[PDB]
Amino acid sequence: FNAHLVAGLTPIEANGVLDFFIDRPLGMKGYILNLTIRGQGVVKNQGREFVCRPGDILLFPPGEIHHYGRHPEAREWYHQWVYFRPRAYWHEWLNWPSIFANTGFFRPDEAHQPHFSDLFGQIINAGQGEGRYSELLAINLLEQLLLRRMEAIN
Amino acid sequence: PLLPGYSFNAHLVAGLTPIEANGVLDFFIDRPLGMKGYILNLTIRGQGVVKNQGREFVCRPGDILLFPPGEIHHYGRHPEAREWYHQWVYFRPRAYWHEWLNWPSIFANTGFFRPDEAHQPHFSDLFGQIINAGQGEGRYSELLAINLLEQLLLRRMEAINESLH
Repeated sequence: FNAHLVAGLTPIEANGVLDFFIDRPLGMKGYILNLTIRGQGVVKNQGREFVCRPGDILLFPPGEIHHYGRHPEAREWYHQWVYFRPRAYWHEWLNWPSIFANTGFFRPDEAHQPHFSDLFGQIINAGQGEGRYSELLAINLLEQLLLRRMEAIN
Repeated sequence: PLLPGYSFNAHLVAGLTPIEANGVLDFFIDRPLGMKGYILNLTIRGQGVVKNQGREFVCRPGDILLFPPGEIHHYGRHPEAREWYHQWVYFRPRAYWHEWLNWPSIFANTGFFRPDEAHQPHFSDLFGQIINAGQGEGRYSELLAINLLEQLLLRRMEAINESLH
């Protein structure tokens, strides 16, 4: 199984078996990009909270605190994630402005939201494909997403 | 630095050559010692003739050719053709691309890839994006072009990987 990029969808339903905030103080070894597709969510970090709506991409550097879950007034919090080990030269494009601590955040303007959510959607599919070149495609597409953000931020 | 006088890009440059019969561009290009970087060439309209030591080959719309460093370049509009519009991209590959740059040759070490009738639009379309980004003035256009080129090469590996024969 993959040793570079993994992805998937976590559909949180109210009172479902997955309806609960996840918490890992020691973060993780790899990075994580989070995109909220259905409903709302909320991240936490030492008392501080942030609500993520549809079309929001959150970045979680290695070791960063992971504490988020569905928003109590949201019927659900569906989000797509991508766990990865970036390429050496990718770091410059991973310096996102953090809502707090070192948790990057990016909210595409109303006009770019469609493209980004879609590219991200392709990354998820590539990441879950069985094809021998599936992972390399997801990696490539992830890189495109990053690169697109850099130019999108002008 | 990749191509002095055309662009400032040091890694990837690209352009379009709309050769029309009897026009300013209606002439053959001859490079007996090739070029330092790689070249990918896509015919989008008309026909061309690729020559290499007494041998010829007729490239058609959708045909992508690969000319590696030092390989000989000798091509131009096919005489029986009204024109020959082709898009090209000159570049220095990233180190890990080489496994995906060893294409089947039509002769010598001149690569060749004619996509499936069903994949033609996707490759030709992706090839254009690379062109547009490779010529972009944006701070990250060259980088995006390199990314798109990497995509194209991967799509080809993936495509060959499951086609038949």
